[PDB]
Amino acid sequence: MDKNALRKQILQKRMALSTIEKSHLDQKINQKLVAFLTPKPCIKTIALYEPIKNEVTFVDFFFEFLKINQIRAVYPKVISDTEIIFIDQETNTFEPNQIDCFLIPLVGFNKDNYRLGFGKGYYDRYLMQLTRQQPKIGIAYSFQKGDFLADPWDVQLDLIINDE
Ligand SMILES: Nc1ncnc2c1ncn2[C@@H]1O[C@H](COP(=O)(O)OP(=O)(O)O)[C@@H](O)[C@H]1O
Ligand SMILES: [Mg+2]
Repeated sequence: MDKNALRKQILQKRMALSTIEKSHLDQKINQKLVAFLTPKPCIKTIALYEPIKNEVTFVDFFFEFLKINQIRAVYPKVISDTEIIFIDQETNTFEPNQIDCFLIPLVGFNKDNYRLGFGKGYYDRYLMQLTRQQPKIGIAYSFQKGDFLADPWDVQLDLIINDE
């Protein structure tokens, strides 16, 4: 129930995934991503992230999809203990509303699509700046569902794409 406690739980479970099991779960999920973006050609700049503690991985055929449809990928970079910004491969910084879609990493999400991160709350602060109704999409493994209650500052997220 408690955020901190829930983090620890899920965190331990995700670090148990088999190298083969995980690669399969990631395949199902990446396929959905491609399925999600196909009928949305107005998404030309998209925010991704660099998989860290056994987070869902973006695979090769996903990056090929973006490459072939000319969809630019931007990644997060921290500047302070509270601020995060996004940049493209050539280190060019993209403002919040220059991005059309956000694939957000997470440790947990509940039934109302709220998400749980590592605590600093970078995304809660950042996502609050969006003014173009950009989809806010959490990326996760089915078992990352958890029963915690959202705090007043938590940005809700439009959807949670997982292995199902
Ligand atoms: N928009 C905001 N303005 C000021 N502080 C914020 C804002 N959003 C989040 N925070 C702070 O960031 C921290 C995020 O905590 P929490 O939501 O539990 O983390 P996480 O999103 O990583 O699971 C909280 O201490 C909260 O007060
Ligand atoms: Mg939060």
